Amino acid sequence: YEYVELAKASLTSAQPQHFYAVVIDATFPYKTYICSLKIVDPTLYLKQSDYATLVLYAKRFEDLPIIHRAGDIIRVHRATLRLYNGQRQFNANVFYSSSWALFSTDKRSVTQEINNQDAVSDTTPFSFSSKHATIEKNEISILQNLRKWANQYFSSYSVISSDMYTALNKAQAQKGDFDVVAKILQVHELDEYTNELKLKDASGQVFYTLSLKLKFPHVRTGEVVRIRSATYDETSTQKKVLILSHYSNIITFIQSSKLAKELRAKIQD
DNA sequence: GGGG
Repeated sequence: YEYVELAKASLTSAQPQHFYAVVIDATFPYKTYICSLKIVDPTLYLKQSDYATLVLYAKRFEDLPIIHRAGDIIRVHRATLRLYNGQRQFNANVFYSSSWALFSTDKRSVTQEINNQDAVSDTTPFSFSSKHATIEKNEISILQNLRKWANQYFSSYSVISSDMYTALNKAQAQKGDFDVVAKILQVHELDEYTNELKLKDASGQVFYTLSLKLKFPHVRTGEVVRIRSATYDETSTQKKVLILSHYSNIITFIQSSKLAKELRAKIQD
């Protein structure tokens, strides 16, 4: 097809558009089915962060992307562009015509590095909504360019801007929902289905949250994650606990991430 | 319907 760059898409023509973009933030797929993402590309990011928004609709959880890592790439077809509150908000009905495909930016897909498998052909999506989606050559280039940029971006910028999350030392004064960015100091198996994450962000605070072993199998001790949509447990006593919801999400960062690398270094037990 |  014809893939438009995020800032070049039309807010004028009634026709669907297609594009490749980097995924920097995402909700888990949930039912109201939806998945909301924050995407960026070379023409749209934080420069002298800024980003476009992507909402995906479907009639079943199985037809939505599960983003476990910031930095991977996505490409959607039959997307409609709307302007929702200042940002560029792209919409895609997976149940109708639209489709999506995820491409790993690192050598391995999250799911993959967990299972020690090698990628098919790395022009091959590690997950797609299609009925068994493929790609034409005109693309290889685009996908290879976005990947290179992706690492140049994540490598020199924080990506997850200092104002996209809330320091933990300000968690208790929060009313409602907020995001976090911390280092997992420990993963503990409480039982058959869930773990207990011991978190510590740059503020130096220690928090805990319960994560379902399967919603987030990538969770690992010593790693940095971004937690989308937590809440402070007003009923907490000895421990300070954050509470995840169904749309909540635990996100890791591709290996080039400056933010992730720095926090692994700065934060410790 | 989208920070749900």
